[PDB]
Amino acid sequence: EFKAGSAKKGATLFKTRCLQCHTVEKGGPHKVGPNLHGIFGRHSGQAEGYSYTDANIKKNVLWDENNMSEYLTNPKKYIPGTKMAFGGLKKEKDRNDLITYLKKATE
Ligand code: HEC
Repeated sequence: EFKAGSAKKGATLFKTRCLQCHTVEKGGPHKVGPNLHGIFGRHSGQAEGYSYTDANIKKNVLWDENNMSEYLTNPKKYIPGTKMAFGGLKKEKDRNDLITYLKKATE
C-alpha cells in the first residue's frame, strides 16, 4: 500500500532509470516506450500513436498507485512477455518516491 513520497527524489530516480525510454509532460515524444501523460486513471495500452505488445493490451488494468507499485517491482512478472526491458525498483521507498513524481509529472 503506497501512501506518500518525495517528488524531488522521485524525479532523480526517474532521470536515471526511466528517462532513456520514457517522456513525461503533455505532447511528449514516444522514444522507446510510450508517453506516460495521464497514465493514472487510464487503461494499459491506450496512448495514441504507440504500438504495444498484445499482452500489455490483454492485461486491461486501470492504472492506479497500487497497480503501478506492483508492476514496478517486476514489470516482466506482472505483465508476461512485455517489451519493457527494465529490471525493477525493488526498494519500496524508491517506488513510493517515483509514483509521487509520476502522479504529478503525468498532467
Ligand atoms: C526501456 C529502456 C524502458 C525503461 C527504462 C522503462 N520502460 Fe516502461 N515501458 C517500456 C516499453 C517498451 C513499454 C511498452 C510496453 C509494451 O509491452 O508494449 C513500457 C511501458 C510502460 C508502462 C505502461 C504503458 C501503458 O500501459 O500505457 C508504464 C507504466 C511504464 N512503462 C513505466 C515505466 C517507468 C515508471 C519506468 C522507470 C522507472 C519505466 N517504464 C522504464 C520501456 C521501458
